Amino acid sequence: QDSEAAINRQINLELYASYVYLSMSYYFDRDDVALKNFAKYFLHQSHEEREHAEKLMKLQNQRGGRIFLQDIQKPDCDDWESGLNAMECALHLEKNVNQSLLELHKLATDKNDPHLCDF
Amino acid sequence: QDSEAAINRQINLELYASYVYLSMSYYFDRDDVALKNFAKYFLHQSHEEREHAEKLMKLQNQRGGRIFLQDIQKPDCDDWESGLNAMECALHLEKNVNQSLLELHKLATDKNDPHLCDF
Amino acid sequence: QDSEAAINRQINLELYASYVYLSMSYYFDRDDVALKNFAKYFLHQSHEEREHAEKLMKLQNQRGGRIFLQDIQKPDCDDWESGLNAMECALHLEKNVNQSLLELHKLATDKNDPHLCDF
Amino acid sequence: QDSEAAINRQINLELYASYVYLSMSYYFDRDDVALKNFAKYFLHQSHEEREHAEKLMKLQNQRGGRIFLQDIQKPDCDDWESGLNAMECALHLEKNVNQSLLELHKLATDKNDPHLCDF
Amino acid sequence: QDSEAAINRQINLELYASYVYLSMSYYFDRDDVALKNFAKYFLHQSHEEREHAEKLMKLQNQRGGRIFLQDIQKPDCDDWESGLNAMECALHLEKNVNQSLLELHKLATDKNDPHLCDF
Amino acid sequence: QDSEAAINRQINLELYASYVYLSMSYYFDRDDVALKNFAKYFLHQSHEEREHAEKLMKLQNQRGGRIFLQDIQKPDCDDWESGLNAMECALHLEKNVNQSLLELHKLATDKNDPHLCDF
Amino acid sequence: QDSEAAINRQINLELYASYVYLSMSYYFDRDDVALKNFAKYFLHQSHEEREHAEKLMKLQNQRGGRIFLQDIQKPDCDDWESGLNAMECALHLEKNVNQSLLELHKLATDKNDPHLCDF
Amino acid sequence: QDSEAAINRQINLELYASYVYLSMSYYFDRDDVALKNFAKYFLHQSHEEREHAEKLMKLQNQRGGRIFLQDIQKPDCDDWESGLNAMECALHLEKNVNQSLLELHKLATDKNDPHLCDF
Repeated sequence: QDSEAAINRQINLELYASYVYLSMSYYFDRDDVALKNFAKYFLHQSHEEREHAEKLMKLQNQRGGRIFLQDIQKPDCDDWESGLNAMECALHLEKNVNQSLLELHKLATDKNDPHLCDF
Repeated sequence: QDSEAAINRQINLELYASYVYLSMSYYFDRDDVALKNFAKYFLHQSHEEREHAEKLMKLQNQRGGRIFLQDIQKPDCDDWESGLNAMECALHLEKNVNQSLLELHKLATDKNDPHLCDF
Repeated sequence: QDSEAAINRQINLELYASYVYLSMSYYFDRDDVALKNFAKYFLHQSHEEREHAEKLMKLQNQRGGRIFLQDIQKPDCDDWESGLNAMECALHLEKNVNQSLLELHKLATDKNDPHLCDF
Repeated sequence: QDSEAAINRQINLELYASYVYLSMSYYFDRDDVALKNFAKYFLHQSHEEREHAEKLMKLQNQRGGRIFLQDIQKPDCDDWESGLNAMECALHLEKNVNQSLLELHKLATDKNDPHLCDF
Repeated sequence: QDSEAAINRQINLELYASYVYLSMSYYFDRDDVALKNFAKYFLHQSHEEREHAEKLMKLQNQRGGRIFLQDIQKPDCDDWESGLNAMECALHLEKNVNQSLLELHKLATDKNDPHLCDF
Repeated sequence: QDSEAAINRQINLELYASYVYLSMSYYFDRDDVALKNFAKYFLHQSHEEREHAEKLMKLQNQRGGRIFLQDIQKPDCDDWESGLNAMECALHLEKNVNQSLLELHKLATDKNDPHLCDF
Repeated sequence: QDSEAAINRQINLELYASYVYLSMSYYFDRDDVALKNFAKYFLHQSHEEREHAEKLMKLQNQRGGRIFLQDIQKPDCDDWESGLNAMECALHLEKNVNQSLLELHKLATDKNDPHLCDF
Repeated sequence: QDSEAAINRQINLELYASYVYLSMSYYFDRDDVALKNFAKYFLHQSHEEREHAEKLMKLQNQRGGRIFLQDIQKPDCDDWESGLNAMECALHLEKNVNQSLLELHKLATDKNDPHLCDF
């Protein structure tokens, strides 16, 4: 039952992902590299991940499990220096949050858990 | 200026992605494999992609470009037969819609276009 | 019990109708034939049909029935070339989606089904 | 310029259509013929037409035109006695409100009016 | 049990009151007597009464009672000719809808009805 | 220019009216005299007046006028002891807030003020 | 059981706090000391406290307790004369409403009350 | 011009405060110490601070200033062990975020800055 570690790691990973999505958003918001259509897309994903991270917290208490929170790490930079480097970063970061959601799911498959099969 | 092909292909790709996200959602909605927490997640992504696909349509008319719509292809199946195979499919499909968004962006970088730099 | 065919055909017909309503909307959105009050009306009907099409999908799983999705056919054109030809098209297309809803209802009348009597 | 008559007639026709859609809705709401999924569909169309009727009123004052209101006629019955007779009635009534919208539009085509071309 | 007459009369009275509130609203909306802050107040009361009129319809079916709809009479004029004459009219009309709500309530007091005591 | 007194008196009168509407609402909310349909109606009017009272405050600063706030007087009782005595009270109190709105309007008529003509 | 006094005092304290937050908001709204970003922050806290004050009223009727309302005292001034003096006032006033919420909670701790432990 | 340090410190302080408000919320959400009315209050403050923290980020780019993000520190515990100790913590933490907002404001007073005077 090492899955509890994967819950709090999935919790802190989406929490981190919205934090990276937030600084990406307000980077394109600076007067200097104004790209309104990108600052809006990244702000929304920031809110989308922050909501999905809380949905998993609620589903944890529904399962009688414990929630341990770690730091939300600093985003790897404050300037992404481009809309195309940040898209590379979000593309790999979106894959990291969805592969880890799949990683934690194959753990609950090998041990049939009717409540951990969701998330 | 082959980018117009990549616009309508990006338009039809997100339109398709929400269509796959919809059948994934209502698959877990069938009384037989009831996984409410998955049918809700896939329904939301279906609405999220359908909205983002229309956002790109609006940004196209803001650019004086033409919008050509193709069929929204049938989802590759009506039963995903698992919550873990569908997660594999969405993980690769989410990567296909975000890599193609990056593909179309490096095309507009090589030809500076101040309006196509967004999307 | 040929009605299941009429369900998936009613599902794919409203799905198609919103797709036609979408291209109609963004046609009047092009800078060239800007008719803001028409692009707004057709965008709303597109969202109205897409919602009503999902309502019927939900009502199908409530009935233990199967949902089979076909392609959403390409709209018959990308340019309607007028606000009055498109109104003819939507008037006949709105009649086609409401007559087929009535067609499927007289099928459930001849075979009393207390759940198929709704839709 | 007989079109002003067609405006107030289109205004009072959608106003009437929502009134018929309302009594249809609360008919299926009576404990006796409870068909929740029909009372909800007709309530929404009642709100949809009442909104669209006010949208045309606003567009009239934008055109400097006069708004004359007539009675909202009594719905042709208080009991539709069936979900299939009411669907016939709404199908023909939906056609009457969309054909008259097309009727008024071919009037503004023969006399180019850049503001009456919308509605 | 003459109260059913007072229900449908209270139903048609609020329905009428929103109809008067609507024409009052769009009167101050005409370019000629533009008083934006009045057209907004009367539009809202029009929506407020139309909602409260439907709330009473729902409460009627909860009571197993019948709903009979009459015409929504034409508003007594299309031009109120002033913001101060219309305020007189709404002040007396608001009193007419709230006194009749009290009239119908003293009828249900004299005959204890635990469901008609609300409205 | 005694109208400023009538502004702050109209401000404090609607502020008071929502305060009376609030205690009326939560009176019918007590387990003892549970009349859910009345506690909901009075809660809404409480929110409706509190909003309309702030709308007049905003319109005052748009006019460069001063806003002086007095106490919101205690509601005349905590128990209305009936749904029919409170309806009498609200009927007269609704008339007091709408007559005073008319009182302040005939003051601005006698002295043409293009901004005080609204409210 | 002196806690009922602390309920109505907590009720009237948040009611007062929103009243102070309202005049603070519309003070910075006057053309003279226009600080839009402050008038918005204080308007929101005014709505936030007014909502939280009603939440406690509802929780009181859930507990079968009585609600006695006092006057909402006049805010200590109509002009705060600065954005920094008002911040001092709100900082101490926010502490007064949260310490009193804690004051009332240690009263319910000393007397175990499973419903008063919330608020 | 040491104020930029106080901006990013105010940004990271509200970001932290919502993070503490979140774990406080879902602590009372655990089946073990279920206090629904507290988990709801702390969840809302978590969303309220997360929004207010982004409002200050937007106001920073409006000022041409730089945004540097630090870690969101781990909340000082995962269990507050009581609803009364957490209220002490939030009372002092709410004072820390509002005193620092006042601290940064007296810095902009001593150096008249017409845009930093808001926040």
